[PDB]
Amino acid sequence: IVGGYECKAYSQPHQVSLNSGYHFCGGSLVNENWVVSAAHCYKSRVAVRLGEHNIKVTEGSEQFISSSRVIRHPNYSSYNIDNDIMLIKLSKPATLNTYVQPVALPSSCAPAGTMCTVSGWGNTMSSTADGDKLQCLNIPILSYSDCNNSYPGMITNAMFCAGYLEGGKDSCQGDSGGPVVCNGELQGVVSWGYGCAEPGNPGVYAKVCIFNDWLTSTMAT
Ligand SMILES: [Ca+2]
Repeated sequence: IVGGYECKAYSQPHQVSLNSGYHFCGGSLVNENWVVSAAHCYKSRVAVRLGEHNIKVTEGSEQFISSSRVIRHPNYSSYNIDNDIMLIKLSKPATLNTYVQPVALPSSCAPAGTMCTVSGWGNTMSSTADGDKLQCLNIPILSYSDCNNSYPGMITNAMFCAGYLEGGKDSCQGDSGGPVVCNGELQGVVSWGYGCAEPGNPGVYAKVCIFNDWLTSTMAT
């Protein structure tokens, strides 16, 4: 997260860290048994770290749970990072408490202008922001016109841009798979962008609201 601030500890209880020897992606707990992440964050097996704030220090609020199923969306296509969404099933249910709480899926899609929050332990591109401590950033959803203008013909029905065309504030490498919460529900998954916080290159996120049927279907299976 570039241009953001350190989140109040545990203010994003759905935020998880995907670990395979080190932190490589974010994710969002959507219930006691499932985590929503990006398909480009795929790995046959991953460690899901919940209840984290400082991923480098043991705080006692953590729960480390290994995945038992990792399912990339069937229409995921890496060449254009389309349908970049993935479900991770926990081998054992997470214990819901003060530090671990699921985020609700969207009842409907959020329109351009909606102010949301994105968080993660990714690159901060700043000597002041400590990526080891969960970073938070408020970003507004951009209009399709501005999104497509930034990346001509590269925006699909499964994507939306959020952030500032002026640069300085955006998600980044390491935040991938993480959440974009708008008014309490999960509208996006950190997916891609040219660089980070670069003028004219806003963040692109997987549009969670159109994946409800697949999400609920799969989690029941
Ligand atoms: Ca920790």
